[PDB]
Amino acid sequence: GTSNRDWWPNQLDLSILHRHSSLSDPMGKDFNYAQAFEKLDLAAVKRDLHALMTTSQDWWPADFGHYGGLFIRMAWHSAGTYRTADGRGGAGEGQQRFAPLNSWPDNANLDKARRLLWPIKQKYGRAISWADLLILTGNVALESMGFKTFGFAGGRADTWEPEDVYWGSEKIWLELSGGPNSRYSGDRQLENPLAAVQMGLIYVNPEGPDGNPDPVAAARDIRDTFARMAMNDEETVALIAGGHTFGKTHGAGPASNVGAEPEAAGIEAQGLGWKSAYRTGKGADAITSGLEVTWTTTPTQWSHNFFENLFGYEWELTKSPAGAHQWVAKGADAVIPDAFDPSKKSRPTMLTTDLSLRFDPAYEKISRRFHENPEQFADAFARAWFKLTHRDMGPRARYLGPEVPAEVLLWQDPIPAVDHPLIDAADAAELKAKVLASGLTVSQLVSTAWAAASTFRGSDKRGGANGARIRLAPQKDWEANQPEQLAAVLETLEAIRTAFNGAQRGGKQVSLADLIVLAGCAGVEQAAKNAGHAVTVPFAPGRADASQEQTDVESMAVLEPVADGFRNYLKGKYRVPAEVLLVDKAQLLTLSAPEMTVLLGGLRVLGANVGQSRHGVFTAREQALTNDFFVNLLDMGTEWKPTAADADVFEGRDRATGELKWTGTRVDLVFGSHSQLRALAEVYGSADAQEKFVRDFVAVWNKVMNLDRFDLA
Amino acid sequence: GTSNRDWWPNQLDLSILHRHSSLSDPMGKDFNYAQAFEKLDLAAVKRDLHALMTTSQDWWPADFGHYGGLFIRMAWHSAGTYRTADGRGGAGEGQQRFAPLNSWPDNANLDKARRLLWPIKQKYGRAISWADLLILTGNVALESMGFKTFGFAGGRADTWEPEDVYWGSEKIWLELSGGPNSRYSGDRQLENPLAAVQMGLIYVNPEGPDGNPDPVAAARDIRDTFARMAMNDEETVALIAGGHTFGKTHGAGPASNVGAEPEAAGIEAQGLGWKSAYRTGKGADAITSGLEVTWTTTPTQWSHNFFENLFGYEWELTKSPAGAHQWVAKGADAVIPDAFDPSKKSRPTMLTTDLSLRFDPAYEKISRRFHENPEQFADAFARAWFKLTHRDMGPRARYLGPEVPAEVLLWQDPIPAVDHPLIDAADAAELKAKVLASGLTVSQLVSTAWAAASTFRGSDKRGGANGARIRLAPQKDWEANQPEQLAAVLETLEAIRTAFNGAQRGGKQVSLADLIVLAGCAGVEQAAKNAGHAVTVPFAPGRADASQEQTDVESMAVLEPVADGFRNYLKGKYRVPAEVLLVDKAQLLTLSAPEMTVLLGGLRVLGANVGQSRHGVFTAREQALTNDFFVNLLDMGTEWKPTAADADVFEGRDRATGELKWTGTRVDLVFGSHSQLRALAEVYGSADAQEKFVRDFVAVWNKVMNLDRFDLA
Ligand code: HEM
Ligand code: HEM
Ligand code: NA
Ligand code: NA
Repeated sequence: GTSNRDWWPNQLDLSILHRHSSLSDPMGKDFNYAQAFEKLDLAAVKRDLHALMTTSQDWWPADFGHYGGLFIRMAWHSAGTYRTADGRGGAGEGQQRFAPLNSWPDNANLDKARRLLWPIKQKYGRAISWADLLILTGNVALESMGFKTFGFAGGRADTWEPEDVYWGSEKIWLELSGGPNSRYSGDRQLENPLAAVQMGLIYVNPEGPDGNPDPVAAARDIRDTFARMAMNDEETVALIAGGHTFGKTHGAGPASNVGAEPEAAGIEAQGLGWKSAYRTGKGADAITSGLEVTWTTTPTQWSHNFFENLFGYEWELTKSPAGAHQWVAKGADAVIPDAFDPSKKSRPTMLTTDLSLRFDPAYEKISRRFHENPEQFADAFARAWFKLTHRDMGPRARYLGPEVPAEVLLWQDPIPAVDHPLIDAADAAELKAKVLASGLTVSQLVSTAWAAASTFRGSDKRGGANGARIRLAPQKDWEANQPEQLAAVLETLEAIRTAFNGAQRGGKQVSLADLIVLAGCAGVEQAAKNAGHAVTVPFAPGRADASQEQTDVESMAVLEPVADGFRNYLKGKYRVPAEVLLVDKAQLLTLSAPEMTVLLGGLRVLGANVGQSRHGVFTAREQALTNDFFVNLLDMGTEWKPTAADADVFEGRDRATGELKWTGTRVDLVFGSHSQLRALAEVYGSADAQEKFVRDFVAVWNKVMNLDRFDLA
Repeated sequence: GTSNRDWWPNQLDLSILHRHSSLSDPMGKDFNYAQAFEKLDLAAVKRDLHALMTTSQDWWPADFGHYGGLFIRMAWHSAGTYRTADGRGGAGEGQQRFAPLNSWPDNANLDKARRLLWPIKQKYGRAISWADLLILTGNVALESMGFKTFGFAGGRADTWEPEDVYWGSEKIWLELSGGPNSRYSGDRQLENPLAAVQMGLIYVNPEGPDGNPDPVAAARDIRDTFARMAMNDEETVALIAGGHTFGKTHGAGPASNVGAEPEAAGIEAQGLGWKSAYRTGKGADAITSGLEVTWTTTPTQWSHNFFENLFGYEWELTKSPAGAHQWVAKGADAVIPDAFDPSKKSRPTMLTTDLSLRFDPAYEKISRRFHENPEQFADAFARAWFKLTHRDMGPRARYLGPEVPAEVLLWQDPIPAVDHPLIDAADAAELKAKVLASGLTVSQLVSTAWAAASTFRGSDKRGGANGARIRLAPQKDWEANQPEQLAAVLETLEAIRTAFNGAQRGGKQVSLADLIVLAGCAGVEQAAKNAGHAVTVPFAPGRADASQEQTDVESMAVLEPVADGFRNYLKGKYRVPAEVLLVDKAQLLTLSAPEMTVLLGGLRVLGANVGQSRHGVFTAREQALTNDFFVNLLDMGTEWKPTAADADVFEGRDRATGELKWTGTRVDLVFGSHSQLRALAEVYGSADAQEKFVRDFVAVWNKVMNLDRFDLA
């Protein structure tokens, strides 16, 4: 059936903002997964998982009698989709079980891994999510094989449909670079926000870049994609060499034997795929990647044999039984055990990308250090595996259960504990009055709190106003944050703060994080007053102030808004139209279309635009909270045309007189163009809507202010 | 951005069932449009709309100084998308304002018509929906031009996104038939459920079939598409001649002048389209369809001049200024006024399709009657216009406001008023106990009530258990309803009914509609009992029993379930896969994916299958309400293969022994295959799920039982 997408493939898609409704969710609207999990007997789950490790099923027999390797790969692929650019992907939503990730080529036969866990999932039911279970199974596999983990946190709630993520534009699985939808240009520059070299791969190609088996050039791709997953060189070497301490690859025959991936398979395959016509199709005969490598002499036990082999042999380029490039140790004895035949052994083998750890000069130094100092290796890999599998979980307040590590890590963007009484309602009213008496404007107050709060993204739950990181590097210098104006607001709030705190008894004090947000509430209340309305804006104290030392400047860089339609800001030219960038930002903020609508209409009349631009300021009473934006946008007495100078700025003129009334951007005008957005603007631009507009605005404002407040969850 | 639909274009689409969530609705969750509308000053709206008719706006000047014809066309197109095969389309949701209908070529310049309404929509806000307003505006246009309408009901609540409708498979607007995606086959047989000849047309081509200007052959396409919109020959002639009493068509120059439709237009167009480069692009120079016909000597006043002209002249083929085929009376004087120049007149003209009303033999008899007796014409047209514009509104209980016609029309599937006291909670318990003591089985009870209630479709709100039409023709003979079995159940319930009613004092009695539902509730309660659980199934009395005289048998035919996955029933072979037909039935029932899941898994183990098929009956305790369907479907100990005899029936065998355990259809096994549905099945198949399964079953059961109960709204 022909769809709207077919007729108008370039129209904006809003259904990303209405994903994950109560309609698709089988659990009741008050189901709280954290509460369910906190009562789970996690020790009992771990016992079952230990028992599963050596309980081989005949439809997918365990290599070496132990599913540990398979489960470690499973959990690493669960986490391995993460991109620091947008926070999307990662293990935190258990998206490995839905399309498209369940059917990516690099996830081949992880459908079998997930099926092996159904009896445990079924036993514990709602008290352990798939998302948590995948990770927990990875940890138990490590532990079962003699590797002490750093810890584990539960709390990843299950999801019920695919996440809308941009995974690239290629229309061919695994397409090599330089095609019509190439993700590479220039000197092998991978397009943001992508973090994989080919469509359907986790990070890199194990044969080498575009299949060329050059470990030096493969190292460049490893370093770039791991960095785009938040990992440095030390973590990268620890993760790859730690993971390939275990298990094996699967390439026993030609890949042509493997049939349809799970989304393409017949109904009778009951959710599984990649059924293989090669011999038994499984076990000794398994084909997954097409490579046939077993790294160590004890593939079901933690050892130091990875780096012994990597350094201890010279390597020769060979081909697996499926035809894939791989390496074999020159002159070695047959020391590597077979997965199924006790009487067979083979020579040590490596992937191209394992050799990168020796032949890239920076990796080589780290690899050598880990070879000479195996305790450092073990500790780095323990830390890196915890980071891998928790990087998208957000603040530590979300972490549940008895195995959470007490050590606070830099990457968690930590927020100090609050150890003093919080301001009360009377103190808040006092501080708001101070703020409004300082001479700070509506615009200033609203802009600052928006700047502080709107860094949040729900994809990985980073950002938000807690921590008062707007006063630190790098946020204080972001162009969207108007650094000179920002500094003058923070100076004035800091003096208010110091005066208030210096007057208190007991240990009562307000943080700057809380004051920034309360000040913005005061600005919204003053704006309402300016429009003739009595409005109280909710405020929840309890934020604390992070230090510079608790704020990794390079990791914060990915939170910078280079496009923020809510401040009519675009830092440069993008190929994606500005209204598409708006919808993307609304999605990261967790807003619906109605919420995005109301929020933007309000912010325009409150003076939140960067640079005091007039674009979209469709009111004669700036800094008053009204629905003027909508009423004026929708006035058919105004005719709109793109300007001569810039086709993304428009002038609105009186259709009768030709007089200039307004200017606007695409972000502004899209609310008068797009037929779903226009229908929302009409609600808010009606004669009976001023109250509804104010109430709805205050609600979304408060929502944004509280995005990161998982301490109150 | 490559999507899942790109990689797997034939996978089942569930997002149809999660449309219209609370996420996308700008109105609060307690907004009740009926309550809003009941306090609208309807008379005031109609005054504003009357004034509008003659208040020309320079961006779309009114023909003849009067927008009445434009508004008539607007409201006819709003209603004219309706199809009786599925109930989809129609004016009841205001979908003309969304894609794709806002941009259909037959909807050209209706965007201007909707924009002329915004000031009124704005004035009255949420108290009149767009959906009601479009229709009301057509009524006021009629009335302002001297035509007495039959009535008007409000209550069509607005929607906030496009409806998912199959409008055809063609990939080119207006594609002539016989293409690669032809909607015709055989001897010009149009595919169900479509009701238009070309993609983007309301019903037929005004030039004739695929542009052949033969009025005789055009009449066959009129008859077929009107019939697919539930109109007979009398109603069709009345509607066409009545609508073409007014206004004109627009074809002043070549169609190449006309630019992008609204969804393709630039952002500066602010939701309008079809901008024309022909001269002024509007008014005297307007181009819409490309035809240039003005039917009567008084295009702004009700008259009988359509038929005077049609019969009074002999007609000759000519071409409009855009090159379209049309007809002119060459022997006539210049008697037809120009729309903008008071000094110009022209000859009478007609469309091909207008001439069908004289040259088709069955039409000609009716047109002749209406010519000779224009009072009969006026009355047929008023009745047909009311039917046209209310056909999708559902039961009369939904009709709001002061202009509802008191006459009860057979097409409305009327339900008699209830004039007696209703049974109370103790009476319901007594009746449940009597039903269960009769010997009627859980399976009988469940199946009967499912059969009675599951005719409902939310597309046009027809069907459901109110009326007890399951005892009447044609429902009592539908093969899905198991007519011999059903008759035995209805006999037993009827005797229970007569006994209970004969024992009452003071007028209290129960309807058979209510008893059929209540007996079903007893069956569900007994099934829960059989599983070891005491539950009470909610029941709301107040249904009444319709007679055979109040039931149009021919109109009921479209409600026959020919595919009902909930009873594992397919009346024949279809090219559409059975699981697709399940999701389509779930959508018509207003079910979300979780509701569909729970409901189907319960009905399987209750014995609701047609013919007591064992397909999907994955339980050893049939007639007990358990989660067995899910537990057994998901058991990896069972392996599934298509049968040799039928590739859509599957055998489930023990993986170890080969012992035959179960059989299923695609409808059953989709729940173990599809990655979203299987995630749902897992919830209800988990060890902690027995309570949740029974509670969710009872809720969805009760939902289905109450679908048509707009008397309790
Ligand atoms: C440069 C990055 C990486 C590359 C290119 C890569 C490549 C692969 C390939 C091709 C396989 C074989 C799949 C099969 O045929 O069954 C595999 C297996 C595996 N990888 Fe990696 N790997 C990477 C990083 C990781 C990381 C970070 C971890 C975990 C910390 C990991 C742990 C595993 C383990 C445990 C297996 C064995 C699976 C089994 O025993 O069934 N690898 N790797
Ligand atoms: C066989 C069915 C019909 C055909 C093929 C048809 C065709 C058309 C065409 C091609 C136009 C010209 C559009 C334009 O160029 O502006 C139009 C105009 C119109 N039609 Fe129909 N029509 C049909 C049935 C109806 C019915 C059922 C009604 C209402 C009861 C209706 C009422 C009107 C009115 C009022 C106009 C004039 C619009 C104006 O004044 O701007 N028609 N018709
Ligand atoms: Na994420
Ligand atoms: Na409908």
